[PDB]
Amino acid sequence: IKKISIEGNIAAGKSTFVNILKQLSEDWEVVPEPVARWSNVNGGNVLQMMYEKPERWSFTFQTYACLSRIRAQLASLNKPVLFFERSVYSDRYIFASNLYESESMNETEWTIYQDWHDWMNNQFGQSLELDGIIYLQATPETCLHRIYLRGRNEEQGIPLEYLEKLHYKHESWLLHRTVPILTLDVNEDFKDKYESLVEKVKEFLSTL
Amino acid sequence: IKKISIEGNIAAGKSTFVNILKQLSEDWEVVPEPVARWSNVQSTGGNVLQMMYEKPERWSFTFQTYACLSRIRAQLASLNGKLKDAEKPVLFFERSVYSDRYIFASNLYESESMNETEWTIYQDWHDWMNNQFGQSLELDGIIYLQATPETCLHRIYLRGRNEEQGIPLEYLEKLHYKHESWLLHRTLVPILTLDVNEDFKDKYESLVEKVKEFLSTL
Ligand SMILES: O=c1ccn([C@@H]2O[C@H](COP(=O)(O)OP(=O)(O)O)[C@@H](O)[C@H]2O)c(=O)[nH]1
Ligand SMILES: O=c1ccn([C@@H]2O[C@H](COP(=O)(O)OP(=O)(O)O)[C@@H](O)[C@H]2O)c(=O)[nH]1
Ligand SMILES: Nc1nc(=O)c2ncn([C@H]3C[C@H](O)[C@@H](CO)O3)c2[nH]1
Ligand SMILES: Nc1nc(=O)c2ncn([C@H]3C[C@H](O)[C@@H](CO)O3)c2[nH]1
Repeated sequence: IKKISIEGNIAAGKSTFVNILKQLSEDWEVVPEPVARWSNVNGGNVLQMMYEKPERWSFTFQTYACLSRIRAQLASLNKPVLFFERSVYSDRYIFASNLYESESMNETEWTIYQDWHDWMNNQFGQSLELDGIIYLQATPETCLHRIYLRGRNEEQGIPLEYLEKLHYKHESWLLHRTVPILTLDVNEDFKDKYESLVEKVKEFLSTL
Repeated sequence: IKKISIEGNIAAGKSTFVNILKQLSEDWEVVPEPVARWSNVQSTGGNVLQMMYEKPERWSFTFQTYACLSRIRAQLASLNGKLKDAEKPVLFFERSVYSDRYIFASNLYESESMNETEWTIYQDWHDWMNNQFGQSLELDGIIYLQATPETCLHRIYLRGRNEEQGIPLEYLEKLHYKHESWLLHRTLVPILTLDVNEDFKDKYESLVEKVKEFLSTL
């Protein structure tokens, strides 16, 4: 199985994109971000607790988000392509890093998280090894507008500064490079105008 | 390699006991609790053990997940690294992923130190880790070092760890209840119970006789 992660800022359009991919081919499945589990752990909405009080709940969320990704991705392993919606890499190097820099995690929480992540990666790194990255790139302002379209209750307080931080981390990782990466511009609505992206995706997969 | 965990209340004498067993035989190795790591957080700074006792409604979940991770890591490392030269090898775990969950974490949830959400996430985390790494660490026996809450309290006082000084008798009683029902009443694997209310630092010969007789059946 060729393993491809779809990376991007919040509301870039990853769920929308991967839904279109799903249907294109019998040989391609998708492992979605398990967001429904994060909003209902009846249960506690930990996604929400993290947004309301990141200093209190970030580590608990991050821990669980990461665990939930690895479970889903390990479980999905059983011309086949598997598209991962995000990855253990963006878990740590985009999101968790940003929480620490932001003082949402303290040094202790951040050490504990990395220790855990290091270890998971040792044990499961070979199997969750990515063959490529599809980067859906949209300006912070576009992602901000898409947050208010989608209208999740948890995400309504999100500062543009937060999105900018996440964006910059994506750019520096995936674009500035400071693994084969295809970068797709998703600033313009693509929900119908997607034919070019798919050919580009198809052409990327064949280089691998 | 027979795997035996040593269970008991806080300051029942597991470290002391484990230090003795370590030295009695070449085929007997121990995996201590990583309390050094919990006291100064670093990867293979912060005192999470202390944070957990000063503010458990804030730090309980963080401690529990870390403690459990560090335990599995320690046990797994000794499994692969120790006892290559032994004829009847036995690896003694100071505590286990079972007491983490069924004594300590359970008790913190029960005491409202973890909320429902924290408790769910921990159980999820614990189930996955146990599935992934559980068959390697499965126990062949438990040695239960039984000491009264009163005795454990005064040993906490004797050992004098700063972090532990605010620990109420009430708290040790709950932990003791959980051990009794888990290991004795079987209302919560071969179990050897050893009464350690009297000092055994220099009268351990017949505790040890008991351990050897216990191991033979396994
Ligand atoms: O071309 C697009 C792509 C996305 N969206 C909307 O933008 C929001 C976020 O897209 P998605 O959930 O796929 O984002 P993700 O967070 O998964 O990247 C949703 O309201 C989509 O319906 C849109 O209107 N046009
Ligand atoms: O027979 C004993 C067993 C223990 N202790 C003391 O009681 C404290 C708690 O023992 P230990 O640290 O081994 O307990 P743990 O928390 O590991 O159970 C330490 O001061 C020990 O020196 C003792 O005086 N005599
Ligand atoms: N803090 C935090 N850490 C992560 O690793 C992470 N991965 C995804 N998310 C957020 C983005 C969307 O709001 C929503 C679904 O993508 O949850 C995360 N938030
Ligand atoms: N909350 C909590 N959960 C655990 O799983 C746990 N395991 C050990 N301990 C505490 C008791 C002793 O102080 C000390 C040394 O064993 O650490 C724990 N405390």
